Amino acid sequence: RLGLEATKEDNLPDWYSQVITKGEMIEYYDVSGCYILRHWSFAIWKAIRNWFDAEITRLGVKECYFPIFVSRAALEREKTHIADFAPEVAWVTKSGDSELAEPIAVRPTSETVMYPAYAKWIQSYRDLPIRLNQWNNVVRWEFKHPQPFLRTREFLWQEGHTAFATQKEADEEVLTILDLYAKVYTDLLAIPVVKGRKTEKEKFAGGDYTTTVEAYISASGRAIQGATSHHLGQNFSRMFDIVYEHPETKEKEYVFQNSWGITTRTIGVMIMVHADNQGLVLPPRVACIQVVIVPCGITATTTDDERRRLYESCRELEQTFVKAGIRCEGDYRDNYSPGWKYNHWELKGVPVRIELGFKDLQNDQFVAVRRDNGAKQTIKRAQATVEMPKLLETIHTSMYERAERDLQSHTKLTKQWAEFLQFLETKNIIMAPFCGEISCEDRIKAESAGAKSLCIPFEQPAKIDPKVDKCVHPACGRVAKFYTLFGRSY
Amino acid sequence: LEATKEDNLPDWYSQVITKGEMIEYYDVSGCYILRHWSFAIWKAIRNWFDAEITRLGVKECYFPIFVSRAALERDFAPEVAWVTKSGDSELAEPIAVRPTSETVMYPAYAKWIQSYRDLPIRLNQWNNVVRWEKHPQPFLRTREFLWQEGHTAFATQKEADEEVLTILDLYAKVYTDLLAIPVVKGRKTEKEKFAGGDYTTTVEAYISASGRAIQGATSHHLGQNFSRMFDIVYEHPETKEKEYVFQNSWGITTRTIGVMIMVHADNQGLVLPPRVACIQVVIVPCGITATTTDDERRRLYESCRELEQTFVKAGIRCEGDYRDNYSPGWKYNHWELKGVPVRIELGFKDLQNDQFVAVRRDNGAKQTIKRAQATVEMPKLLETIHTSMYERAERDLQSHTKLTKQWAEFLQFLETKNIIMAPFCGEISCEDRIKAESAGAKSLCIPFEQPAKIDPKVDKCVHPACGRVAKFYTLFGRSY
Ligand SMILES: O=C(C[C@H]1NCCC[C@@H]1O)Cn1cnc2cc(Br)c(Cl)cc2c1=O
Ligand SMILES: O=C(C[C@H]1NCCC[C@@H]1O)Cn1cnc2cc(Br)c(Cl)cc2c1=O
Ligand SMILES: [Cl-]
Ligand SMILES: [Cl-]
Ligand SMILES: [Cl-]
Ligand SMILES: [Zn+2]
Ligand SMILES: [Zn+2]
Repeated sequence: RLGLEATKEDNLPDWYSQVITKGEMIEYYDVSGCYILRHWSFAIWKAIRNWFDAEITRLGVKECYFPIFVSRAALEREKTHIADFAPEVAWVTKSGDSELAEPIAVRPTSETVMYPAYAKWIQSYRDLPIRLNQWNNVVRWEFKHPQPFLRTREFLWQEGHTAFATQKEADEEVLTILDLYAKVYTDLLAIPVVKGRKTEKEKFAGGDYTTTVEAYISASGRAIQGATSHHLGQNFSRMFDIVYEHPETKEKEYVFQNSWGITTRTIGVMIMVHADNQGLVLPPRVACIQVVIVPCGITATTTDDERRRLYESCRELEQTFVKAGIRCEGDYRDNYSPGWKYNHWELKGVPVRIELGFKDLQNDQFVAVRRDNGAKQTIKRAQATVEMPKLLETIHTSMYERAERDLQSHTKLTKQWAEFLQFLETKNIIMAPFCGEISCEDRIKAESAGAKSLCIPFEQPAKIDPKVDKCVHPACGRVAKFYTLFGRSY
Repeated sequence: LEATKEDNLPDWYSQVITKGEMIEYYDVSGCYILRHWSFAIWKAIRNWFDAEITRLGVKECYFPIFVSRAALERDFAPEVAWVTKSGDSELAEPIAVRPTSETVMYPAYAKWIQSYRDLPIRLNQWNNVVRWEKHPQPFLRTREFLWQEGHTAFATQKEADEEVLTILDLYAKVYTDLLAIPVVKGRKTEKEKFAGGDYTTTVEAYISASGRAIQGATSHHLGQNFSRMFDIVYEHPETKEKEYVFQNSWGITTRTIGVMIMVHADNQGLVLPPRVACIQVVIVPCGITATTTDDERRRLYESCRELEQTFVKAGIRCEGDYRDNYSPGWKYNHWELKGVPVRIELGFKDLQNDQFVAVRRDNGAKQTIKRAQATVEMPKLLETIHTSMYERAERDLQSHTKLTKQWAEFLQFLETKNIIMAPFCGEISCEDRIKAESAGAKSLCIPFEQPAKIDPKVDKCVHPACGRVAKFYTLFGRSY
């Protein structure tokens, strides 16, 4: 029965709403900007969270929890960014019917609370480094048009905050966290990305520099930051008097800080990239169910003893899949036809469906069907334990390389501004030589109406030969500092 | 440690949670920073329970932190935090920070249950709620706190009842098997039960320093009350009479940690139950004789590293302390304060005789183990520690639960700092009079394991103003 009524290419938003609802991944909510994560998508987040947490604790980071409320003073004292952020802050100002003396803010991030804590907690050189992480929820009252995973007012993330004695420690951590974020996207979500440094405009305002992983959703034609990992350097230490006495040098020494974060926006990217016109398509490594066994060949008058015999062999296959470490469940609901179940689990996006009927068990075998391809492969029951991991391996690769192919089909390089704007009009992203200065990024953005910097990619396409190369914008005559990636932004 | 449990309980509690690196104070009242050392106790409880209820068929989801006014108001009302402005721009309708999630998840349950085919719904959340509720205290009276709230809907009341009991069994197992704290399973009286429910089961535990009892977790049977409120119904297949589902909800909060502090922490700081301690064993290398020798520094640190490595690989959570800028005794006191179940003192004579001394945080008892037997004695040891803690608490609690049918000794026992099983009518009127004329004592639970069977030919409720035949024996005490 249930099915997608729209298509990715013609009506992307209604397609997206149909895939997150009929994929049982989201329920809408009477508070705007906020969405119910039903269990089918929360398991995606749970896999991402668990994987990344295991990584950063193996690294020596530790898990903590600061309160959801922040003082007006914690917030505004020594402002990180008066910026244009203060409007986006959710303010509690009444208990029941009693208004409170000073109002308290729901956290948008925890710098202004965790940095005073670090100032207390570091009274000597011996107390360093501090590597603390929280898995928490934040609220940003963002005046834009909201969407389930991509622009939400409350969302889950993890924020890691770190303080070291040396800048070398801090630099290397920034890159180790970025490698793990990159792994979240490629190895778990089968999504390709570009590692880079934000330009001076797009960097976190308070940081020394800001690294990032950036991805592209081509169906929409827009690019999106997938995760970031900042090097604050000494800015916040000097702000918050996070100091120790140098063991040799008698003089006060400020610590070197990093912060890094990744949000549930990841899941939205996963949809936009991998979900097709029949519904969701889950990367095998985050799917709550990797393999679903639908017992087939049950007619309106299949008998309870026949039904039970088949159900029982299905549970035995499901069990030897669990014991092989792969996440398999069987669907034994009696008020649903085999075909109804095929369509159900297709909408839900399970990498593999197993059709096992009476004719299959009589030949001691089964059929496996890929959610991405529709490709069917008959496996002898014996080879199950060895064939099914290969398959799930294969499925990931196909999902990934397909996605990367699309990304490379939507990355065009030019040194000429006209070819830049042609490429941008044709719905893709452009590596071009950029002076790096903020004014020129502004002129570029205005004059593509718009196109923002994405990152200065780590893998540069070529080294700028200064005898020739000038920044792609004709109004600045600055020689090109590097290749930068520009595109229309989310 | 500067104060003591026996004489000044509150400032002892404050010194135990501060010098234990568990809590950092915060400029919003009611709210406290869970540092990593206490957050790990929560994480152990969280993971143990989540695995259990996941094995049971419950599934994890996450609903928003915000409820807007309409969702909510469909009697606690003073205690609700209201967002009403973004920045300096006032918002049209104000939204409440969730204090519990019934008013949000139950409309969703009505929308998602379009047929009988859709049952049961078994969903759990690990989330933060705020109830702007006195004189606050870090794990016992917090305005923002962590918990898990699970909400479930079935077709029959039998499923729902049996689940209530299974979850209560799991909470008691949290308290006894993980936190080594004894508890009593029971039913709240109609006065103390969850207002919207049919009934409320509970586990209660005893803190002897205070002489007071505290509710450790709950598991409610909402019956058909909330289904009827929010129209969670299905078509009866036979005659299509709208049928209301039977609902339960259950919860457990970070109050556990506070209970575990107050039950088990002594005058030297925390002492963590082995099954929740982030570090079960900490290795302190001894005898570094301050530049008496330097090459040996790495040699000793290295033998400590292979012992820690074989403890990890044996499944024992062991970390070693190889920091050079701290006195050995400083490390002893540090890990005593933080409550690490076992300290290993390992020196040069120890490494030369192929052994180590492990000393229990609860006992102070010292026991020298040959490295050969290490992987085998150390699990036993930690098993041994848990039992001694639990039985210790058990001893204490049962030396302080008194049975009576007479109000005079009820009120004497209540002066002597313990909790009383007495015959009770069950009425709300009479419970109110009991608390008022005991100043004060509330019902705790009607225990499942009853002390003797009520003979209605004689037994009357212990309060002299109600002459009702006693409905049952219940447990009363002074409580948080
Ligand atoms: O949130 C950040 C910076 C970093 N915080 C720690 C986790 C990783 C993260 O990149 C950027 N940022 C973004 N949005 C914000 C919104 C508001 Br409102 C405020 Cl006050 C502040 C901020 C703000 O600082
Ligand atoms: O929160 C509860 C009832 C149950 N909710 C689901 C998880 C288990 C839990 O016992 C009781 N309770 C307690 N304190 C409250 C405080 C406020 Br404020 C509000 Cl609005 C409501 C409540 C409220 O309903
Ligand atoms: Cl977001
Ligand atoms: Cl930013
Ligand atoms: Cl509490
Ligand atoms: Zn330029
Ligand atoms: Zn009575």
